[PDB]
Amino acid sequence: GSTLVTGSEYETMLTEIMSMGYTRERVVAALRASGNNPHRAVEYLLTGIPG
Repeated sequence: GSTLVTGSEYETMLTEIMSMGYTRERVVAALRASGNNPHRAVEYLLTGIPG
């Protein structure tokens, strides 16, 4: 069933997005802003957070 992401899955998501050329600090902030939705996190990194 649908469960919350695990810590290890979060870390792989974080490092995967970092491989696009973003610092760890920025990706962590984007993932927080997106609620661990990688699609929104990447959108925020590409074109900016809401506002």
